[PDB]
Amino acid sequence: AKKFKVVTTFTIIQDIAQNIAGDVAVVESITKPGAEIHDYQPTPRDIVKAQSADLILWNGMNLERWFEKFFESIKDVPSAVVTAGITPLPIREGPYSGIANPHAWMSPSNALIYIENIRKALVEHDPAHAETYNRNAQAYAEKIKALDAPLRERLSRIPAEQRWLVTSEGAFSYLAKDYGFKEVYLWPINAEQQGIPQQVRHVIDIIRENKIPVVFSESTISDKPAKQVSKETGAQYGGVLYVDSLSGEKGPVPTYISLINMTVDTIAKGF
Ligand SMILES: [Fe+3]
Repeated sequence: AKKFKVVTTFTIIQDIAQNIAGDVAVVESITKPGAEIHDYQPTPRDIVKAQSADLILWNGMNLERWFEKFFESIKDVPSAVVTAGITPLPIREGPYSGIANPHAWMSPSNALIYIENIRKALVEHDPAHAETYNRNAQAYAEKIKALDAPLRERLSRIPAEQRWLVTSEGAFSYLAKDYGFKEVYLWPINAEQQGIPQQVRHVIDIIRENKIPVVFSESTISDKPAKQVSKETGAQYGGVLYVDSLSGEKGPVPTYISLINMTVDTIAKGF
């Protein structure tokens, strides 16, 4: 029959929700793999897609600067914020200083809270399949819990004072806290903004003082600033990390678990 339909704002939530839904519901993302999610510009096709859903999931913590305006065009579709109950880390500098850092899913322990909020919403709005959602959610939570040991072991060759995570967007604060990294970034959160040219200068100073070997970019933004930082410092360009989007289904990062694993693997490789 016509399955229960879930529409999410972006792809990370889509993949977590589809694991809870199983074959009982269809989960689709508004944004496409690779697309920039903070300042995404919704289209009329997106309105129809969201309006066709039985349930809409979004991150909150003002990740989707577009969502609240967009949702005003949607009628009679329930929504749920999937970061309910997560304690935010605040943005530390720049024009969004003090706002929640929205990238909470980069902590796998936070992902357990994402999972519970999505399970609750699915059970509430599709009670006919509650037993499947509950079974799937507990099974998926166990797979997330099983990542912690291999993740920490993968990063264990890097001594503490050397654990510096230099990226483009400061999107990794929750992962960095979880695994004991100090964070440096070229801009605090994706946005149209000033201060990136002069922040590139400051990051160049921090790398030299701390002999940081590697700097990274991310899959939905330009690698040019991080590549420039590598050329003006003694640091390697360690490649592309994944945070704001999955890849395509055939790509290297088709799932949330693969995103966490590949990002940690890529960091580890860089040292
Ligand atoms: Fe981001």
